[PDB]
Amino acid sequence: WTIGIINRVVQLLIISYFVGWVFLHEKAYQVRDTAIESSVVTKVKGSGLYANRVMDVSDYVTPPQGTSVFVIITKMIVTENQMQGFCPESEEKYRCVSDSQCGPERLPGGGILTGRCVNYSSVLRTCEIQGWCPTEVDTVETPIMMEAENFTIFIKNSIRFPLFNFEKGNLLPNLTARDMKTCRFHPDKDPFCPILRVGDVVKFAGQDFAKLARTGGVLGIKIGWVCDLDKAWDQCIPKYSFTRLDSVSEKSSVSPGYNFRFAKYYKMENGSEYRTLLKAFGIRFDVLVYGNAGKFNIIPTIISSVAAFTSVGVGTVLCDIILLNFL
Amino acid sequence: WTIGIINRVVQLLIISYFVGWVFLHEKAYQVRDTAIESSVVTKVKGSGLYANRVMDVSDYVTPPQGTSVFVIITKMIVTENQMQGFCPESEEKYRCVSDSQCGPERLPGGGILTGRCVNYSSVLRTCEIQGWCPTEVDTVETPIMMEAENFTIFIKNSIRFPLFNFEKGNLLPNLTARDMKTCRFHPDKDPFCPILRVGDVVKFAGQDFAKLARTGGVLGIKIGWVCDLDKAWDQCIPKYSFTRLDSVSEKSSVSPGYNFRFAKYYKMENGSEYRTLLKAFGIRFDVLVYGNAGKFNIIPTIISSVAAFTSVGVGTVLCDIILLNFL
Amino acid sequence: WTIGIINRVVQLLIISYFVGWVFLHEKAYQVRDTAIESSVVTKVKGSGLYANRVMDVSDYVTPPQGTSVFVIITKMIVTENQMQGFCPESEEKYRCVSDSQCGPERLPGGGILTGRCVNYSSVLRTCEIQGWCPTEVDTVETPIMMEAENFTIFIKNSIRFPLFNFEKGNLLPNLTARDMKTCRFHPDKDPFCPILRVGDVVKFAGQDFAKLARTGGVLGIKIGWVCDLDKAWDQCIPKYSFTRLDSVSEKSSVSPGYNFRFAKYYKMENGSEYRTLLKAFGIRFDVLVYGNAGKFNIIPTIISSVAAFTSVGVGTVLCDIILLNFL
Ligand SMILES: COc1cc(C(C)C)c(Oc2cnc(N)nc2N)cc1S(N)(=O)=O
Ligand SMILES: COc1cc(C(C)C)c(Oc2cnc(N)nc2N)cc1S(N)(=O)=O
Ligand SMILES: COc1cc(C(C)C)c(Oc2cnc(N)nc2N)cc1S(N)(=O)=O
Ligand SMILES: *[C@@H]1O[C@H](CO)[C@@H](O)[C@H](O)[C@H]1NC(C)=O
Ligand SMILES: *[C@@H]1O[C@H](CO)[C@@H](O)[C@H](O)[C@H]1NC(C)=O
Ligand SMILES: *[C@@H]1O[C@H](CO)[C@@H](O)[C@H](O)[C@H]1NC(C)=O
Ligand SMILES: *[C@@H]1O[C@H](CO)[C@@H](O)[C@H](O)[C@H]1NC(C)=O
Ligand SMILES: *[C@@H]1O[C@H](CO)[C@@H](O)[C@H](O)[C@H]1NC(C)=O
Ligand SMILES: *[C@@H]1O[C@H](CO)[C@@H](O)[C@H](O)[C@H]1NC(C)=O
Ligand SMILES: [Mg+2]
Ligand SMILES: [Mg+2]
Ligand SMILES: [Mg+2]
Ligand code: NA
Repeated sequence: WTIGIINRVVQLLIISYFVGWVFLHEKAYQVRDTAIESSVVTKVKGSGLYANRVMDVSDYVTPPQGTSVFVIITKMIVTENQMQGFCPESEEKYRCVSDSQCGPERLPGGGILTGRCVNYSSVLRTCEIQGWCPTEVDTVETPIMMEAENFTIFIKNSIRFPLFNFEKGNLLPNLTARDMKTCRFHPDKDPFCPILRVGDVVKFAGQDFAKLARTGGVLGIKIGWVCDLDKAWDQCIPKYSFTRLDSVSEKSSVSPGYNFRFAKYYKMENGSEYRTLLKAFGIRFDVLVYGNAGKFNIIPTIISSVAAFTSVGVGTVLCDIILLNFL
Repeated sequence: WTIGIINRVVQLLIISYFVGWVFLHEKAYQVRDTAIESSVVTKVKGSGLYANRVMDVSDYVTPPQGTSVFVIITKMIVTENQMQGFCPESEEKYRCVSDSQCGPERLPGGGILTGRCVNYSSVLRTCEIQGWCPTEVDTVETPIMMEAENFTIFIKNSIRFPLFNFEKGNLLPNLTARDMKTCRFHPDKDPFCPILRVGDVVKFAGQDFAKLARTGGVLGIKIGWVCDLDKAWDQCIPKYSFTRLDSVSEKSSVSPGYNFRFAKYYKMENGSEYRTLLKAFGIRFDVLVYGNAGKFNIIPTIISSVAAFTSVGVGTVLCDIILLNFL
Repeated sequence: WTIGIINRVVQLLIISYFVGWVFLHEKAYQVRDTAIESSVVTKVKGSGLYANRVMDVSDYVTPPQGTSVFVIITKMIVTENQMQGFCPESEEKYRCVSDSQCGPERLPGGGILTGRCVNYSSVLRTCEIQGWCPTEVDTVETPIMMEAENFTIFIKNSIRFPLFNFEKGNLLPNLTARDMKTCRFHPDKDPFCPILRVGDVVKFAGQDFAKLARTGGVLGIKIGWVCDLDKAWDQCIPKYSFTRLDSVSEKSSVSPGYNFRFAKYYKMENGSEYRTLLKAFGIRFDVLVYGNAGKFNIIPTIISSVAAFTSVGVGTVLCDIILLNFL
């Protein structure tokens, strides 16, 4: 019967359409490159106020080179004019009653204990230590640079897909509403402006500057390079996203936030040495570049095609058995 | 007719050859690892002259650890002995006529404005600012360290393909014409010597040292690790390439080059604090490691094979219809 | 004969089992993501002794931010109070007999030669140089901070597979025997504790602290994220490994170990400038994050399936020919 080949042919057509849409969707005809070779250069603009002193970019940004990971310092704890000597440490966990409990077996990873149980103050007696005296007092409260909210991070980024040798940057003037310098990134109003506001990146991360600034944190400015290299070059476009990477699990057991120490090293006119020890809290920024590019290639196209052919060839036989048996 | 199976068999053979060469070419029988786990350690050698002072590696290289991204400083702008205070800023964009136009709404991302319109000089009246005084004057011209051309970057690089747990380095003495220390990288005369000359990397990048040095720039020393792990180990060889990553698009709207500030922090015998503010221009180097390794594996070999079988099985039927119909 | 379809059917079943186990093993039904987007933050705890001075984290860790690559300084060579001037260099390779052999053509990549052959000491006459005087003497022996063995590296790591948008961290309290702070990483007794002991990482690397400390070295703390995202989330677990990346090939020709210089910059009450030049040896740590995630996906499942179907369809025909011919 000719209805055998009309039923057949119709069968073939419908099944072929399903399969074809599925494969063409996922671009299974494409080899993919996922090893994006990115380079990132950043610049911070702004000046803040702290105590009775002004902080400029050289004061609160570290490292100064503009690497993919940098810190804006928002709050700091100063221990000025330390000198090598012996002094009672200030952290309660060094508490003692006798010099018997200041031996080497106590806090083995801690400081260098001299062995003397000495009176730090009238209310607390701690083991004495040799090292930078006086010891740090990391249990006070200090101001935070509010002006950090109005600082700007300018993110130059140049990427290359090496499989296809396709290199492009995120400085796209034909894709920004405003001139390069005047523009600021809004995920909707200007998604390709490379100048981000610190408070913005804080808010897209969905976190509060006051709290973050105080305790420190790690924000990720993610640069994504999903591209179809079958398509025109003007279509390989970077999409920015924002997240808080020091995300706070409910369990905790470790102090959240971000802080690190470093010293400004001075030497006396006398000759002896003395430093200013700084415990710094601020927002670390991690520009995380992702990308993946697809291109037509003879081998994945052939493999995808053969897969389609055979899959339909079986689909019509099983559809014939299900139809003929009618259940 | 036996000519049916001679025509058939010949058909089969030719088509099979085409397909086989295509698949064997792309090594479709291989699973590929593209997540190269690289570690890079660099060392700069050389000394330059600047003003009436000598710069050695500790003076002009930053950071000193030898990371994958480091800067050779070729020109710098010194603002010596800054102190916290009030002074007219020097940048014309702060110009004012009355203190009415030095309110907070002016240059909100700029410095900390005191509110006074003051006479910086007799020809320019700018808003006064609180901060490091005197302000910077970033519109002058200074010399550049020419000797930077004769500096050398020694690039130790150790990579590992984790899918295959295949780790190798780029220090290959059996692959260099000269002893390790005496050798210098030439893309032809010695493509595996890990000691590169700064001016060389500048020239392979195709850019002029004088200009670059003056304005700063970002060069990429790309280490490529394309390897067939089916093949012998002696064949996993690194290939170096060189490119300028701060490439200059015609549109511009942002100053090209590379510069960053940082301060040397001093404290008076009196007690007050004072810094030397340095605006640094130089060549940043970005060692960008790429690699991808192939290996035979049962699954991609089976999939590739099945693809070949079916593709020929259809190719001979369609060749039979085209031949039989003769058009 | 019904034995034709019993032999057939049995054939089909056995071959189908072989193929099915092979494909299901390699999870060929999965698309794989190998572009792990990781962020690493590290903290060092401990204090060491060096000469008659104490070193704390700000003194011996660099950079202080806690990046994926940081150095614990174990031994250092101090050249105190350098000043710009002219002096005979101390390295024997500058040896001369007359000022004729101190011209510009000698050691062109070396220092700035003045041109005078001068008597450094009574036993050695070297070319004079302009630069930081006195010159460095990098041929002496100094102590090493032994307490570095009892220091701890705490490795916070947050990863994201962007293809599947699957983000997880290595801080897993339900996976550690001990509270987060008290725990220490043992590859068996606690493989998910993020606090590693320096001497531990040295020993898992299989190297001796005394020797390493003295000469410097590069250790890699590898964080591996092999995960089946078909499987439950609690199964995406990080596995740590440890290796020495400045591995010593037998050929050598370059000094092993790890060292870098940097200067502490001071200025006189007089006004002139003078630095302390430090040649630092220590253990650099490279947290190298790898990961690869698999997930079921319609396209690789279809391709794998079709491959299986056709492979069995041919396997039974060739098994029929081998059986029928009986050899
Ligand atoms: C410091 O200079 C740079 C540096 C970079 C890299 C190194 C991040 C850069 O990346 C691009 C280069 N080319 C285009 N089309 N887009 C880019 N995003 C642009 C400049 S530039 N010319 O100053 O603005
Ligand atoms: C600082 O020391 C290093 C460091 C590295 C890594 C960390 C970059 C190194 O990488 C190799 C190690 N092994 C081989 N075969 N090739 C390499 N390229 C070699 C030395 S070394 N032994 O001083 O020259
Ligand atoms: C500095 O703070 C951080 C930072 C990070 C990243 C930036 C490395 C971090 O990574 C995780 C975040 N969330 C989970 N579940 N696991 C993690 N490993 C945890 C903390 S935290 N909350 O202080 O301990
Ligand atoms: C580390 O601390 C232990 C005490 O817990 C001590 O016995 C050991 O000697 C220390 N290691 C070094 C190298 O000092
Ligand atoms: C140098 O002088 C300071 C006080 O000005 C003193 O505390 C210190 O001990 C002196 N240095 C030496 C080595 O005596
Ligand atoms: C940022 O600048 C605007 C002026 O453009 C000002 O109104 C605002 O208060 C500033 N933000 C902070 C946190 O000071
Ligand atoms: C310290 O002395 C300098 C001049 O030598 C002076 O300008 C400065 O104001 C003094 N510091 C204080 C706190 O008075
Ligand atoms: C580099 O050294 C050579 C001598 O080997 C010298 O002729 C040349 O002038 C030097 N280059 C520069 C820029 O000084
Ligand atoms: C400053 O004084 C030191 C000695 O205290 C001297 O060596 C140096 O030359 C002086 N500086 C100048 C510029 O004379
Ligand atoms: Mg403390
Ligand atoms: Mg300025
Ligand atoms: Mg030397
Ligand atoms: Na197939």
